[PDB]
Amino acid sequence: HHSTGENLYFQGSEVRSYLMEAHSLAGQWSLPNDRGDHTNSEAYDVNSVAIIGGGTMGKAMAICFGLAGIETFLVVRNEQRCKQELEVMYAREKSFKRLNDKRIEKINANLKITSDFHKLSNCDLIVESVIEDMKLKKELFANLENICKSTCIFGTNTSSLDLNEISSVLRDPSNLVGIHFFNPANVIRLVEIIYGSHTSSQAIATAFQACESIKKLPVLVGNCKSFVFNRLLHVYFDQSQKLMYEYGYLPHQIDKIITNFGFLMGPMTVADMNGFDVMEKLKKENGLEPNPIEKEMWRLKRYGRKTNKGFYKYDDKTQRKENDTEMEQIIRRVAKSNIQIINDQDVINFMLYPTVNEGYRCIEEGVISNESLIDIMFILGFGWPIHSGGPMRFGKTEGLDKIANMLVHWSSLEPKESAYIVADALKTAN
Ligand SMILES: [Zn+2]
Repeated sequence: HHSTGENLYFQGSEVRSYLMEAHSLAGQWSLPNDRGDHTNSEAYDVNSVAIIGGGTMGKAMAICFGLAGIETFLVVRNEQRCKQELEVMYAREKSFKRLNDKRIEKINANLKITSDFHKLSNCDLIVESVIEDMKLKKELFANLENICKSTCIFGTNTSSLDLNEISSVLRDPSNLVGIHFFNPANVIRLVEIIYGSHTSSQAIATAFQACESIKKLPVLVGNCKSFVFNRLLHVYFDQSQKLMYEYGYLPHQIDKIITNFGFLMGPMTVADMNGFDVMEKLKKENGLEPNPIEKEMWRLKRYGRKTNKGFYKYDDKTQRKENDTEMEQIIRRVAKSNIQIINDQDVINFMLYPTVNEGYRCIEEGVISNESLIDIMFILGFGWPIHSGGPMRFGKTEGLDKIANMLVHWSSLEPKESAYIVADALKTAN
């Protein structure tokens, strides 16, 4: 989960994230019922960390801890392949300006690659990022218990396995917690701290403080919220596509409006980054139906950066983004729409209002709590129309009333599109 840039769509720019993060209450965490909270929970200091597994997430997490000046062991099967893979990663990240030689120097002075466990006995936090094999994970933690100090918090980045199974094998199952970083990890600050049924307040506090010390922004949740992000993403992005085929907007125009609003990157830019084949492979699983722009683009196998052409074009040298004339022909070639879009503000509303509504849809369906969703979106830098203090500036609006009205009005002109059907939880919060 989260390993293919799904949350880049929602990542705020440095400034917008600066301004939006202040409104998250996620630091004020509580476990369910009477299990403990941030007022009554002791955090052990994290002076030393271990990340088990040298895959993409393993490497990305180890980089994050190393960058902060924390002694980090990266425990892998093949130390030599690992150092090689890490070099490719360093080079790719610099090319995106996510890292530079000075920060790589700091990582390297703190990062120790190894395949030996008896190096870990003084580690305060160990996060497993191995293959999704229940028996392997069980034995690995069962293994670490009788070699690590009793204060050691065990993290697992598992997506497909049940956190309680894995704990079901420690003598002390209270120190196992789920920890999800988000790709790309030098860009997205959000981290999910996922509690099991037995996860202790200490484990929670220790993980929280650890993430904070590495300049990440943790949130406490009862399960992984990938489903939520996917749902938000698909609504956001479908709207974004309508701007191209129903209206005459070109990728750089949409993306410019989005980045002007304060997002780090526009949707077409992000889709190219992530590989637009991902979207095709999705409908290849439950076909279909592909919209005019997708239909034609997938034919031409324009998948983004990996195919050097996508919504943009990427020249061969330093792989630099440039506008593409063939893409515009596809756009021009496809009157239309009763819904009015005349200016930049309407463009933003067309994209963001239906995304906000889908969040409320997730809330009322029990997929996510109201508080979790809102803290997450502030942390991402996306923002929210409403916060704990009441109405919140969200573009050229505040609160939910104009949003609710615009959605019902859009539902009038297009009553078949679910994206405009207002949720009861939205009406409620309004
Ligand atoms: Zn997750």
